[PDB]
Amino acid sequence: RTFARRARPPAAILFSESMQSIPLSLPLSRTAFFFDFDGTLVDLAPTPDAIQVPPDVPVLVDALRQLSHGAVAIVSGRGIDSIDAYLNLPGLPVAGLHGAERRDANGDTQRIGFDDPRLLRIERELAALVDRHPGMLLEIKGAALALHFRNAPEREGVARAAAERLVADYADAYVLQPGKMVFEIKPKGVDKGRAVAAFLNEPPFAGRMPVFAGDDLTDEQGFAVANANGGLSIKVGAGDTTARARVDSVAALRAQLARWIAAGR
Ligand SMILES: [Cl-]
Ligand SMILES: [Mg+2]
Repeated sequence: RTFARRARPPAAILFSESMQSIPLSLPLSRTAFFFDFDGTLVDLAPTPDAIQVPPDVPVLVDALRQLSHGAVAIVSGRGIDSIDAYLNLPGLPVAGLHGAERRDANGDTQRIGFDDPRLLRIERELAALVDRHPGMLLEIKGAALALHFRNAPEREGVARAAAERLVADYADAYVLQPGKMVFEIKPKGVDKGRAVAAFLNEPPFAGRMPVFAGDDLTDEQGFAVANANGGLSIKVGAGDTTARARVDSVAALRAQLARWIAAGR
């Protein structure tokens, strides 16, 4: 009785399942761009509060957003408010906290897990943990927590055991997200891949070829969704990855975006 007629997909480029060379140019108005922030567009710093955002970063993101007609999103482990504090690009789509909060292109923000009483109990146990271990840093991120040990590398084992134990106590609601010198505890059932897939179901992203660039383990789920949709996944820096392309550094990734912009306008 009812049918499912599609319009020819606006994507004009498809990447196969193989390693790929980063293209010289992309049809910016038929491409969707998803970027991690720390370690991807900006260098990783000794602590989250110590990152340095060069002026090139907001200029390049905003030019890509103009030339692509809005199909640019940040998909970060930071909160949306933090991303806003560093880029100050009004109305930029942002998935923050690994997908635990998301602002769409209309400017509507959805959050899960904020004010959850279990997170406050987890936070209290981690606060006692970092009290006993100088050099560890507990970062409280709204609905998520980050247990840092970059300045206490000898405490990676105790950080892992504590975070794994607390997550297991609430395994129905929370999940562990390891990263570079950090263990993050975040609501279950949201991730960077799901956030990308949600963007790709909405204008202006829907139907476009997706690009996802990232540097850490959380970003592998973004690479997975970009690859499943025939797009271009870019790992920044060293490490095993499912990304189809790789660049050496934040500066080298920045240089790729700059070339795509120049080739566009
Ligand atoms: Cl993720
Ligand atoms: Mg990162």
